[PDB]
Amino acid sequence: EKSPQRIMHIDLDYVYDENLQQMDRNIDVLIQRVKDMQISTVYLQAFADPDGDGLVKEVWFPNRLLPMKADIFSRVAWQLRTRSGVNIYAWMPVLSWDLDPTLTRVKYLPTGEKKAQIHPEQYHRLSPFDDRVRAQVGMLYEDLAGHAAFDGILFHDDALLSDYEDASAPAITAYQQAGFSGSLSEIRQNPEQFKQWARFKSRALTDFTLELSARVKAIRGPHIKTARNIFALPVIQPESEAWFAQNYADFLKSYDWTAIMAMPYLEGVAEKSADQWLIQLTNQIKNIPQAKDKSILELQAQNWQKNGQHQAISSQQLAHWMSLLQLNGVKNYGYYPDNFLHNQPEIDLIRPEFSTAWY
Ligand SMILES: CC(=O)N[C@@H]1[C@@H](O)[C@H](O)[C@@H](CO)O[C@H]1O
Ligand SMILES: CC(=O)N[C@@H]1[C@@H](O)[C@H](O)[C@@H](CO)O[C@H]1O
Ligand SMILES: CC(=O)N[C@@H]1[C@@H](O)[C@H](O)[C@@H](CO)O[C@H]1O
Ligand SMILES: CC(=O)N[C@@H]1[C@@H](O)[C@H](O)[C@@H](CO)O[C@H]1O
Repeated sequence: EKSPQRIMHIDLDYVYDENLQQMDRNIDVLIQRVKDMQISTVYLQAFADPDGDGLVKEVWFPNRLLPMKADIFSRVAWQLRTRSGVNIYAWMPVLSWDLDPTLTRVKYLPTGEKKAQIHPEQYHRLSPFDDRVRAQVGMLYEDLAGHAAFDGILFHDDALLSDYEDASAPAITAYQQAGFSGSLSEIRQNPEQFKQWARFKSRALTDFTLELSARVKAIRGPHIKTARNIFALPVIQPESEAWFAQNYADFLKSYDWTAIMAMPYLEGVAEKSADQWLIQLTNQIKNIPQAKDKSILELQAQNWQKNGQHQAISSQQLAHWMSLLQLNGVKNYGYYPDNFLHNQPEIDLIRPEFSTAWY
């Protein structure tokens, strides 16, 4: 993969239309847009997400376990790879799949409550400590690998656990067999075990993704690249691994690419403070030898609302941030999401700061 990496992170929900002729024209416009952008890589959504409700119910490829909304991942992928000049990473949830109800869900232990529960503001994750979950998610990745050709896998940011998770019964068994003492409440407040417990969960998530990678590689071959989205806080505030179960050094060792969600508004940073936040992030990265060479900084192109009506970030603002990254010595970056239907971000404003081939 030739340097630098410039990544468009693309949902196919926009492309989908019940009218097949319209969907055809949509795909054509998308392929041309990516070609015109002249960048290196597309992270391409393989799952449907029409409602943004943190749970995958349908996918864009034929498979054994979930409804196929439309057979379009493979179709878009091969055209992007041959007409638009990009590598394609299949973007897949790690855990948040609407599978058999008897499969174990991740739960958290609420303060003051005895029974573990599912938090409504979190991804609706299956538990990585349930071996049948591992098998069935494995089957989904195998079905993707068998039907479509691509260059890499992007593991979704839903591979995370808080310091009150996973409280499910199979997770409890896993902790017990690993030597952890007492209840989840006791472990997480034990000075001598809570850091080890955090690391155990981080390793469990990573090991699960590496199992999935191995299964895809068994089908498509060894050259398949891996990437995983990491939240910004585990990078800039490493103690936060306690409530993310993500470790930046672990990512850098385990994956070809660590896709950092360099998204200040997502993190609640004020508009007037966002640039400084990004500078501090890049400083932290540059202080770890060679980290920047295996990291992609992923900027946000929408400002997401709990309300649900997301708001676009101006093309000028996105270009400004891209310029900021370059000026601070960061050459690998991209953005999420892209909206071909409205030329948002505006290709003519973004290319000068995004395409190495510009002017
Ligand atoms: C935070 C996040 O993932 N937001 C995405 C949004 O950018 C995208 O346009 C929409 C359509 O797929 O789905 C949402 O989930
Ligand atoms: C509110 C809802 O139905 N689902 C949300 C989803 O929108 C969000 O992307 C995810 C991660 O915060 O958490 C889920 O619980
Ligand atoms: C069958 C099932 O899992 N139902 C849960 C529900 O009990 C919970 O209140 C809600 C919180 O988001 O998430 C649902 O998935
Ligand atoms: C507020 C803060 O800075 N960090 C908290 C952490 O102390 C807490 O244990 C965790 C609970 O899931 O939520 C984080 O946001």
